[PDB]
Parts: sequence; structure tokens; C-alpha cells
Amino acid sequence: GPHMGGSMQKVSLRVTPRLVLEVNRHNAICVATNVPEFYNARGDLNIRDLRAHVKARMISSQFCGYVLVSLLDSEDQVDHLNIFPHVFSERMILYKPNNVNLMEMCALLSMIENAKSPSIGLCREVLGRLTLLHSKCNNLDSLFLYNGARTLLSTLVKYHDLEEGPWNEGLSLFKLHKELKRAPSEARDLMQSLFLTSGKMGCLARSPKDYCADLNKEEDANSGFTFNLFYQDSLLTKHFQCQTVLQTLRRKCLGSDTVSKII
Repeated sequence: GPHMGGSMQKVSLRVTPRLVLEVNRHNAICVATNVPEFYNARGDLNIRDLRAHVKARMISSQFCGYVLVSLLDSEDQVDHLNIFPHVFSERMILYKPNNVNLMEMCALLSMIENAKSPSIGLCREVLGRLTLLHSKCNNLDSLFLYNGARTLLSTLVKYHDLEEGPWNEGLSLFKLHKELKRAPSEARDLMQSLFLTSGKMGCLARSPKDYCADLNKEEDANSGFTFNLFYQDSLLTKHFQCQTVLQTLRRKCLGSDTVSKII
């Protein structure tokens, strides 16, 4: 809570890294992509191929870092963001740590967010790998990334009823989002309007990829840059439908400001 003497103990201001994608550039093209599914049908994690992927990224001439945004739990309304655009822009960074272990933690965050059908086995495997990686870094960035991944995993475990523990409560508004679906209709609609339909970041697009294509068309005739986005629709990637999010993503992925430390 915000530590206000007890009345707001369920209001969470916890900061979690979100919307994590790999950014690559060559020629005048820039692409933001989710990390691939380095696991089998049972959710056994393919550490060998994951590690090889991250090592390839660190030495690649195309790799620009991981794009991510730090969001407060109360800002994250599943498919709407309660945050002003100028605040959101400052929260989004292009992160390129010179450390394979921190890069692997970022890759796992992307994998968590983009998992289509996560299982409890996958969530436990990923958590175990993150615990090991954090134990090898033991710095403030790895703590932030470990805590964030645990929060996101916990959100999936709760939302999808994967446990019939190491989990926290997850993002608080995801719990409300699930619970309201079964509330009586009039109360459901009012509480969704009150607590889960922020307008501060504007309208949502049916097709993020077509919206990004239209952003490219504006400068096509003048040989402008091309930006494209690839991600997997899931509980944790709904914010890529926000048009202002996509405009900010495009600007940040094409911009020059890379940081090597988060905290």
C-alpha cells in the first residue's frame, strides 16, 4: 500500500516491468518482437535454446535491447491504462544491459507475457530459472526483474486457476477484472466503468499490426523508417491495442536513448 495509516492497504503502487519485447534494427527497418516459446508441450523450459538465443542477441549487430515500461499496479487495468501519456512515455525505456543473465531475465519476462496457454508447470519452471538468474546477479536490476516476473506469473496462476506457494496476489486489477465477469449486470457494468475503463491513454485498435502499418505509410513516400510489431495476444499483452501505446513504442524503438541500468 501507499503507507497512509491503514485506510488504503489494498491499493498497490508496486512497480512491474511490462510490455517486454526484443528490438532489432537494420537498414531503415525496426522490429519489436516477443521472445519465442522456448518450452515444450508439458511446460519444460528449454534452457539450452533460451540461453543460446540470448547469447546470440548480445553479440548480434541488429540487437538494440529490450523495450519495456515500468507500470504501477493501480495503473494496469488489463486492457486500459490509468496513466497520462506524458508519464507513460517517461516510463518506457530501451534496456540493453551488458550482462547475459539480466538479458535472459528480460527474455523470460517477454516469454511470460506472450505465453498463449500457460500451464502451472511452465510457471514453476520459469520461476525456478529466474530465481537462479537472480542468485547469480544479486543486484537491483535483477531484484526488480525477479519481483516483476513473480508478479506476472502470479497474475496468470490466479487468473487462469492454474493451481488446484511461491506466488503473490499478482496485479490487483486483474483479480477485479476476473471477479466482475460474474457480478450481476448493472453492478458489473458500473464497477467496470469506475475501475477498469480509464480513458487517459485513449482508444484501442482492432489490429495493432495494421495500426503500425498505417503509421509507416505516412512517411513511405519520403523513405521514412519502417517500424513493425510482432507479439502474441494474451491476458498480459492487451495494452498493445492502445493506439497511444503503439505511437510511443514506435518513437522509443526508433529513438537513440538506450540505458544499461534500470534502477
